Formats: sequence, C-alpha cells, structure tokens
Amino acid sequence: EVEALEKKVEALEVKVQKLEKKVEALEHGWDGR
Amino acid sequence: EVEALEKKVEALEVKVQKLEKKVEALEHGWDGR
Amino acid sequence: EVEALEKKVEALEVKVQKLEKKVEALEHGWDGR
Repeated sequence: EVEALEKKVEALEVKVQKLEKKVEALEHGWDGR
Repeated sequence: EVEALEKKVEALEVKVQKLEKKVEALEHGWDGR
Repeated sequence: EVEALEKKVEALEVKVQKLEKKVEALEHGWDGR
C-alpha cells in the first residue's frame, strides 16, 4: 500500500510539473503560446 | 492514516485531471476558450 | 515513510491550489491576465 502510494504521488508530481510549465507559458506568452 | 492518504491522493488526481482539461482547452483554444 | 508522504501530499495540495488560481485567472481574464 505505502509503496504504491509513493508511486501515485510521484506520478502526481510529474503531472503537476507539466501543468506548471504549461501555465507559465500561457501566462507569459512564451514563444507565442 | 494510510487510507486517509489514499483518499487525499485520489482527490488530488481529480483536481489534476480537471486542471489538465482546462489547460489543454486554453492551449488549443477549444470552443473559443 | 507515511509522515514523509503526508508532507509530499500537502506540498502537492499547495501546488495544485496555485495552479487552480492561475488557471481560473486565465480562463476568466481577471485583471487583464
């Protein structure tokens, strides 16, 4: 259970980092995004 | 503790999926968003 | 392990709340964002 939760949490960290990059690109208009 | 963490992690998955949909809509301009 | 996971989950909640605010601002154009 705990190890599986560690994996789901890391997966969420990956998804959140991607969202952060995409949101910063939209907020700042980077490269015309 | 562990079961409560499982619930919080699932709640985060729900919030992250919603954010992903909203961000993709903004990035692609779907339906004028 | 479990307490460390509790901390990572709270950190994710903070990041997700920030993303939600930023996305709502972009979706609604708040304050010209």
